[PDB]
Amino acid sequence: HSYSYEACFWDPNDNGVNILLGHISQGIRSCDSMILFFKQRSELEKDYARRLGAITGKLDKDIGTNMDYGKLNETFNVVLSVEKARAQSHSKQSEILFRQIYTDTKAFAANLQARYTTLSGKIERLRMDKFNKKKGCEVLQKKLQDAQIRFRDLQLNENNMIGAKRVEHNKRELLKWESNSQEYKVQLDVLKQEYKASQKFWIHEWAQLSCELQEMENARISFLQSKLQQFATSSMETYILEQTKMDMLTNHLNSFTAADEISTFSKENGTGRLK
Amino acid sequence: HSYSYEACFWDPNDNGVNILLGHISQGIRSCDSMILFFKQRSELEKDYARRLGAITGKLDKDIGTNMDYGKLNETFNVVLSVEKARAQSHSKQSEILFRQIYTDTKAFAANLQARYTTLSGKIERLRMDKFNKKKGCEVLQKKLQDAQIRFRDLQLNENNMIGAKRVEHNKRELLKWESNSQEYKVQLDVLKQEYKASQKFWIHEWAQLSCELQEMENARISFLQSKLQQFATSSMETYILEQTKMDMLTNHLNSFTAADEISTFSKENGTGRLK
Repeated sequence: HSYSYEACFWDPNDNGVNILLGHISQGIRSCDSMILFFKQRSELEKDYARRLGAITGKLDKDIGTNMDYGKLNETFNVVLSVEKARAQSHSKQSEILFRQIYTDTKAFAANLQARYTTLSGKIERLRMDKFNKKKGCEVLQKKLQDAQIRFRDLQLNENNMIGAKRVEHNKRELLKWESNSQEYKVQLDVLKQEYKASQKFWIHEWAQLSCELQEMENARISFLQSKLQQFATSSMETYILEQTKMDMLTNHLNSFTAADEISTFSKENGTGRLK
Repeated sequence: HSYSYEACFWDPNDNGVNILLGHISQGIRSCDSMILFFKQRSELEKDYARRLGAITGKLDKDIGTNMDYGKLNETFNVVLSVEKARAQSHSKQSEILFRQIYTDTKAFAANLQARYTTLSGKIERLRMDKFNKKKGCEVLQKKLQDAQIRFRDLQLNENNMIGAKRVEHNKRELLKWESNSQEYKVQLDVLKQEYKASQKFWIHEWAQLSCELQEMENARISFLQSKLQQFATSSMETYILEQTKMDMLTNHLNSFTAADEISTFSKENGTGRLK
């Protein structure tokens, strides 16, 4: 039941190993998708703020040069102030993007990669120890069977020996391969136990290293998860601000009528009535 | 009391005329402040949308190339869809700016200028008629006084004439300048009445043309007033949309945990447990 990395990936050919190593590795490269996005998005907002500022710059000089009257002039300045507020807001948003979320995400991704590289090396080294030791057993099992066969051949041959030199030579070969069979058997028993020990050590280790992997991915998901809200919050703050500023502009466009402008202007600059 | 253009600008030197003509004229050039702003702002949003689209383009290819798993992959696509929605929203905002408010404001400003030019010509032509006629009166008043003086001189001279040719010559001059004095007096009386008529016509006309001016400015204020809400509304629609999209992103970032991703992945791709 209960599902995790250390619980569900036990295969007799270490399949679950490469599946997990593959998954964590592809997840690391997958960060480059957001890392690049954060960067380009950051660079975009900077240019937007800078170019908007340049636009409000020409607007400021134009308001001063081309003077205007009363409320319609005070409304031209609200537009001016509203827009430079957005500019500053996008500019501030740009800086948050480049350093707090882009830089910290790129840096964190490089660190995941470093840990992953170390882990994979430790993994490969360990399961090779099972491989080499298993190959070693089979190799010696061949040698043991060979030696046992050459021994049985020599003792079956013992009766066909004629000379004293021929007899002695065969008796020597007999004990030589009696010795070989005995030593190979012992060399095989010990190498067998070394292998079962190595099998036991892998189980001990993989129980731990799969947890290290599960901690890696968990730290990867959660970090990206938090960084994306920090993204969605920083952006949110701008949009909520931009709404408030357009509320201002709306609120004052509705605060006066053209009839008011004519009334007041005539009050200030009238040159006398007619009688 | 009650204050307007046709009520409060009656001066005996037509001062209020040039004040109003100056005000309307400067208000026309003042439109160029917003006309240029609308244009540059429009051009800005187009580049923002186009460059954002290019950014979401690289994000799309990266998501597909660098594949990712479960919720963190479905969250990468929400970011992708949210951002291309903003792009379309800024793009639509850009088009509204260039044609419905920039184009219609520039066109309207050019038409105000055309009407103003015609009005000013009609004004100048009329008050010159008062000037020329007034100058004409003073000119002839000089001629009348001159003729009257030369007549009185000649009749005072009548007794100093010796010869018959000298007497006759002076009697001729007497009647010639008697005639001149009489005609000049009549020519002056009629030109006086032409002037008082022209004074009356100006009052009749200026009562109307000051209203034409007051209608011009009123149409100028109101048009810019409505165009600035259309501005503040089109922009508002974007900011309100952008907020809703970041709500989406927030709502789904909080819909899952990293523990969920590990649980499900192990369910789908587990290679067996340990016994």
